[PDB]
Amino acid sequence: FIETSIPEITPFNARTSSIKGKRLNLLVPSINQEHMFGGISTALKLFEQFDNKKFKKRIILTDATPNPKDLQSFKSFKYVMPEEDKDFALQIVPFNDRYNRTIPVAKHDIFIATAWWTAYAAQRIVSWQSDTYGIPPNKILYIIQDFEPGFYQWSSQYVLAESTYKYRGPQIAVFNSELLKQYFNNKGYNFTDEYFFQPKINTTLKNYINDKRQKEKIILVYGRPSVKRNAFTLIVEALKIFVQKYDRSNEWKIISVGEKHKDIALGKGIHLNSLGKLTLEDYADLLKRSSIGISLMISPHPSYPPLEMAHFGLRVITNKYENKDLSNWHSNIVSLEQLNPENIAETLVELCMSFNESSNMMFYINEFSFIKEIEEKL
Amino acid sequence: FIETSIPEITPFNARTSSIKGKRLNLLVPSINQEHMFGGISTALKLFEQFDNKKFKKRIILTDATPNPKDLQSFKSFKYVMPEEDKDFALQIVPFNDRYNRTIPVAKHDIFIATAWWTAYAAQRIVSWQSDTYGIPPNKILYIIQDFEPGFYQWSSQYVLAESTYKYRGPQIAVFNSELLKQYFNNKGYNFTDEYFFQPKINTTLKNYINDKRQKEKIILVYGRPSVKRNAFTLIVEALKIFVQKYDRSNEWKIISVGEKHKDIALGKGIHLNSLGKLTLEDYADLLKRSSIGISLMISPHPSYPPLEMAHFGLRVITNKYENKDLSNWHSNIVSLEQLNPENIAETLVELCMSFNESSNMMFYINEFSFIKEIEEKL
Repeated sequence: FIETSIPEITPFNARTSSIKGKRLNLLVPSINQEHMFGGISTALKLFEQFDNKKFKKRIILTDATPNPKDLQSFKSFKYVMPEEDKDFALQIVPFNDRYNRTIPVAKHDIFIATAWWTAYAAQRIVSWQSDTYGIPPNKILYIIQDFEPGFYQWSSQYVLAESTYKYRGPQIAVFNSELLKQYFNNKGYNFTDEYFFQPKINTTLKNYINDKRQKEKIILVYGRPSVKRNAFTLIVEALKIFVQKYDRSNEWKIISVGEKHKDIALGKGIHLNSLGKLTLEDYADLLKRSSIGISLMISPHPSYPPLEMAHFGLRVITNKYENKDLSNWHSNIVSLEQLNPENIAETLVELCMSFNESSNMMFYINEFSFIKEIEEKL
Repeated sequence: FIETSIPEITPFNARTSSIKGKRLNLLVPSINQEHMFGGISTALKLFEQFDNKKFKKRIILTDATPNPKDLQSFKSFKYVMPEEDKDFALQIVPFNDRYNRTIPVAKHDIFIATAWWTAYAAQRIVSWQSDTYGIPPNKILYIIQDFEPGFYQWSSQYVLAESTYKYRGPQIAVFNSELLKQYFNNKGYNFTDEYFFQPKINTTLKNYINDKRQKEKIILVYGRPSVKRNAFTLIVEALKIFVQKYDRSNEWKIISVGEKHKDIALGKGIHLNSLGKLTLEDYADLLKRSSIGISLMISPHPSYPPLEMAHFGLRVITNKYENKDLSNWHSNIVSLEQLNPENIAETLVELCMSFNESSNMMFYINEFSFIKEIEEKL
């Protein structure tokens, strides 16, 4: 088996429908609690802001089908097969097994894309829709949450994901973060309209932000082996240099949050201890007592953990990436221009020795106001 | 299992040596014939240009060890273990199996890096050398043949590859192609000095360029399933649309050169037939007979096959990538801004219907002029 075809772009065939009103269609890979992380969770929150009184609503599942357990967090929605065509106000349709099957697409069906392959499909549905109903192309809403070609080496998927940004028909970009919008602007992408939303502190975490802290000798690592953008292996190699080169490294505890993984030997009997996904209560507790953080994001997006860590009194090691430099956002953030295990280890020694106030990101504490503005354009 | 280390950056330990003169040390992944294409082949050709009368020469194999047959094109070099320290004028040392072992590194050993991990090792050796011998850092010569972070998704390997360009010690960059140089300059990378060499037609192909041409209805495809940058699966998907959409597709032969693969069914009983690696002679004969070419390169680098095809009278489909647009170089080249299977297929239809002489890249048919200037500088 050599790579022949591209699974992300399996045709997404439609048939016509009699359904009359405006209907917003959110294309998401999955709604499984299993996959209820970052992007999908944000898209759903955003989709929830659209006025139900003004738009019917359908969620189309592109990659995975839910459990009965999964559907419990969508009780108000009707679960409906694609062979069916029913005028429900709220519905969910599984469509990850698409071969020789179609989904009903109405004249005024409007599409909201998330993952690049969902936008890839939406842009082909819109053309089919235009030809079929004899109408000008409807606007697509594209919730852009990272430069998704960066999830791939230069390859077919890289250029197909980038192709979604070069689409010339009507398309509203909504960016996760201003920095990401600006990265897109600098590369010269054009959209009919552009919007962004900024990172906002978790509401549970904010309630702990003013608690008295009793700082301990803890280095807190954002550890996600499965998300390569988080540079897990680079952090681990940096920790090994730190442990060997710093003679006081035995005084320190090194802890991982994010993704549960096996504890890793770092030298001198010291381990990176994985806690994984904590409740927000427990995470807040760990942040209050932690003194140094490491959180890398190979992307123009700031990522959330460095922002959380900085507001809880941690000196936080993170990375510059092109237009992104978080060192200007908050006095607790240390940004590395040259990212190798040696510089990370050196910086960690200086920070450990520092253990022995200024914020320019007031937006982060105290959101989708532009949704009404978008409602009127769709 | 999870990765805990980064294999590309395994320590590359040195020990001192008494050897006296200047010595040029080519760091290459391997010299095996199976890998004697692309970058490594070009690095050896450049290395060959340096004066044997002025420099001792050593080749250091960082990834793979030669078979007896592989050393037959290196009869003038002595093959020596890293445990030995001999003052030969010409030698090859294997150093891919590194653990608990050292390579001898003399005071005036100068390093020539190729793959990014070889530059990453060189930059550490140089610092070690500077401290051990009490000398200012020696210049590294860096043969940069592509933007190598682009061989990875955003990841640890991505940033480590990029860190080789951000190194602040003395470093001369030698770029494969002016386009690649411009790409680097546009991203703001700094080096002590910058040189580049331009694409030159293979001399054996050149011998067939003046021959009579009997053009057939053949579409020629550069098929490299293993080289993601060549977007094989994209081409296959565009070919399947072409076959289905173009009612005259049954008139055309579609042939693949580059890497051997199974013949792929495209529809209508038409196959993409794989010829794989051909002698230069057979390739020339095919080029003289083919009328349309497809060769993709997801990289600022031009790649060679588009240029080869365009000089043999083929109408060539290729891609733009940032500062690269090959349609300005030669009238036979069509460059696609929007790269999807549909646009490729549509272009192929236009070129087929075209079946029913202007070059701005003269350098190509008329290379290391800077070697002397570098020699004086090292």
